[PDB]
Amino acid sequence: LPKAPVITTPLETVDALVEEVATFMCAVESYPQPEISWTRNKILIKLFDTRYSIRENGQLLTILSVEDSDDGIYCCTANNGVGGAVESCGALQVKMKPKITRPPINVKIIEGLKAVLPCTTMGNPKPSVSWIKGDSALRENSRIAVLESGSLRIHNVQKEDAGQYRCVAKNSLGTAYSKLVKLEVEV
Amino acid sequence: PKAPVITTPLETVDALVEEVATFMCAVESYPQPEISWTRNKILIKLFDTRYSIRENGQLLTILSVEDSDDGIYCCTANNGVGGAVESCGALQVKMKPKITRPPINVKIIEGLKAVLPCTTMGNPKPSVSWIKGDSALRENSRIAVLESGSLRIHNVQKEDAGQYRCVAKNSLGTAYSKLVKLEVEVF
Repeated sequence: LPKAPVITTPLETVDALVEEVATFMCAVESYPQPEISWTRNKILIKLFDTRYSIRENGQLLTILSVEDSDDGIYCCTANNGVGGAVESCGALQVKMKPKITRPPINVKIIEGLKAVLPCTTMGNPKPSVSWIKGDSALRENSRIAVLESGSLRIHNVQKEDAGQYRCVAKNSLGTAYSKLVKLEVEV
Repeated sequence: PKAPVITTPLETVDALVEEVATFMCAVESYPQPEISWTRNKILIKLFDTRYSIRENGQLLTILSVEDSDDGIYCCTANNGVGGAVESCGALQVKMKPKITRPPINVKIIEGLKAVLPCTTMGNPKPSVSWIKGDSALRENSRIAVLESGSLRIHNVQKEDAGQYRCVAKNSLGTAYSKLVKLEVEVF
């Protein structure tokens, strides 16, 4: 007997860390066998894409190694030619410990110029960034600010700003530490 | 209040060694069911970090399939209403041919017996054949491909000399050994 598709397992919110496996389950009762298609943020997922393991006729979609760009709304749609099509939408929430994508480097700078030491980070939750000089918390002063980017800006660099610096980026899942870099002030 | 029904009978799941494999045991019930999993009628051991149970027990994922995972998997659903329900399927662990002991270079005295190894693993069991030069090796009075995969040459002749490789083949993939030199010495 011909039966219009029904999605018996609505899509859920899947929480996944970067580099983990994540699976959406879109089980379908219908006759005949449906064709199941998938979108991420309303863009079609190609089912021969090697980033996915697609199984049980498209009822199972598995991301083999989750990346931040996998975050979004996932929808499965079932069509078998009978009755009205059916869809279910859930979300993939990608979490990630902090990653320092642009760490600070060694800088030789003329005194009086502006030094900007990068500390670009990625993570979810959004990492908070702080700075170490030598082995202790940076005493932020008038010339020295930690920018929204995580960069350390030092206006009018002085000889006493010279030293060893590193940045620290943290969230609930972990902490990343940049290597020590040498700031040298040329006088 | 409703007794559990497994809406997705477990199937035969094929997976290569080192692939991810998932069993889907979708259950309709009220209250929410407890689902337990057994492999070969032994409760699934979660101290093995390779297992991942998701969506309230409805998904069992093996993160990296191994030969020992092969066998019969069952989910059972209990919610304290009516009878319990069970579904059993199988995991069949497959593997492309792997040449575990390939042929090596041999210098051998004419008239001696040469045995060039080609030990393989695979599921389906790989067929092994040999290449001398660019063309397929044809067996004869002196030359036989053994059941082990080895190339056995009785009464080695000067003409037998040359470059050999073995080829291991199943429906899933083909493995080629590196070409090796059979040098025949006449003293």
